[PDB]
Amino acid sequence: IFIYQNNITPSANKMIPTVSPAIIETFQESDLVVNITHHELVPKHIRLSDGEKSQLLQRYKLKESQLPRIQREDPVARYLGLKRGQVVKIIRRSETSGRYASYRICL
DNA sequence: CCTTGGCGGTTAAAACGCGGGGGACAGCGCGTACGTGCGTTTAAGCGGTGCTAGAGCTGTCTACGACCAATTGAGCGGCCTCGGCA
Repeated sequence: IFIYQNNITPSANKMIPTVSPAIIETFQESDLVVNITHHELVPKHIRLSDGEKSQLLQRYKLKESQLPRIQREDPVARYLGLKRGQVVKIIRRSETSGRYASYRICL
């Protein structure tokens, strides 16, 4: 996890995916002053394991490409270091049923 | 929502000042072997007929290989067949 101070030049931004299978995640120091997951409007995200994911897809008989999506640069996906193909489970408050579990898959 | 007018951001290296430290430029000392103007005597050099002929200069003659014109054969590229490595 690489925290920088002011900016990251676009030329230097191409040096990040060239260092695989190790993963590098960059963050601007401003963006971390507040932990956004403590906000009222952000419900608790929990990444599903590979076994739980497979069990989920069979229950709904669905292709991976049919789930709702979250972009990789989304703030909560970056916070969790989500990689392509991984699913988050989102349990959020509902005024009609009380509790409701929503699933999203990361692009 | 998309593509130009001028503007930061994008590298290999030199715009090298300038800190360090020494190879080596030009003047100066000494110092020796070689070095030309003048001197001698010479052996070849410049200019003249005398003699004798080789082949250039210029002339016309006789002549054999190329020009541009119709034939036509071999090398090469595009189809088309044959064949063993994967």
